[PDB]
Amino acid sequence: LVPVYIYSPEYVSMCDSLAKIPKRASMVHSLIEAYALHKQMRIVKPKVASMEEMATFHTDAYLQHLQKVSGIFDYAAAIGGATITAAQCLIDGMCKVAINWSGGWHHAKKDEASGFCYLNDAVLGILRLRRKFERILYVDLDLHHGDGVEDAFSFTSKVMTVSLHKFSPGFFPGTGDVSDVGLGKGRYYSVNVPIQDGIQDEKYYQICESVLKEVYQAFNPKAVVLQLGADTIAGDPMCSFNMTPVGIGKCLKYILQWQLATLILGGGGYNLANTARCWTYLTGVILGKTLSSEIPDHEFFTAYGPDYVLEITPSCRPDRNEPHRIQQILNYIKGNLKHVV
Ligand SMILES: N[C@H](Cc1cccc(Cl)c1)C(=O)N1CCN(C(=O)c2cc(F)ccc2F)CC1
Ligand SMILES: [K+]
Ligand SMILES: [K+]
Ligand SMILES: [Zn+2]
Repeated sequence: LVPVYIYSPEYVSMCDSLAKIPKRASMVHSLIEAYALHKQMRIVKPKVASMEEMATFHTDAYLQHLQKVSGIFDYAAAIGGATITAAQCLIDGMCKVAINWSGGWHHAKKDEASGFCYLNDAVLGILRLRRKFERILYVDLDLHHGDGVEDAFSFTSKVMTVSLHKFSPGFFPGTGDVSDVGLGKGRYYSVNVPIQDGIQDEKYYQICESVLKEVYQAFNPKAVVLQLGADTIAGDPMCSFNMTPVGIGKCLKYILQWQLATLILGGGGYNLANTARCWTYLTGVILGKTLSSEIPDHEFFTAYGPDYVLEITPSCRPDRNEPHRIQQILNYIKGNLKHVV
């Protein structure tokens, strides 16, 4: 079917006022619009999340605390609502792929905010999907460990979380080692792929394809939630991984072959123009459309200078991922997946 694109000018204007990502939502939407990708998609207005929908995960006391600390409660309800709307379109069979580039706030816990995440829209989207889909696979390709999502579903074998992230001393949130596998009946239903700085497209895709192939066979998912934070992209202030959207695009294309109901989320990404270049290219991957290298003129054309191209170039830095450590990591995951049925 035609992909669902979660959008309204009110939703974009609200997300533009977010702290460390000013005007990022407008930049992403206007680049997608400049490439005429919105014409190939079903524009769906996001509904604002009600107190009850947010309370499917968050405590009433924390939600009430969020109201008192606010305009953060309104941003939270709007983003959580946009993710719930994408899950609803998927539930209703309106589409096979539903996109909310302004979501993916993966660090937020039941009764505590963290890492700039005040509400876990991903958890809220997974819960709505569980209304029709028996098993959900959450895949997190953001530079950071999706700890809030993993923690939310740590006890259950009904939702499997897979996170590929930088895992190094003093690197936030500090969690997600290969030995972190969930608890109780959910033991071995949490997968963590610790990665070092300087990773490039080919090695990242080989790691990701290798884990997902094993995960898909052991878990047999009925729906997917995919978090695609652009903070892994070369040139990001995070200054860790050395990826391009071509590498992430391959992970995305591999997952799309499953032909399962897929909920697409954004995430981190502080180089604003590179984030928009990434998510625009990725929207082209979903639509199976190849984009012209030249950025078309639009409201934010000047932000793409001095090359004005969609392609991203890796930086001059070493790949700190030793081939023997990667195989030790993959072998340990294969050992864990022997307990997944
Ligand atoms: N993917 C995450 C969270 C996210 C998800 C969706 C959209 C956005 Cl815009 C951001 C991320 O990009 N972070 C959180 C952690 N970071 C921090 O500086 C940091 C923040 C803290 F509260 C404490 C210590 C820290 F070190 C770096 C930025
Ligand atoms: K991740
Ligand atoms: K789990
Ligand atoms: Zn991140």
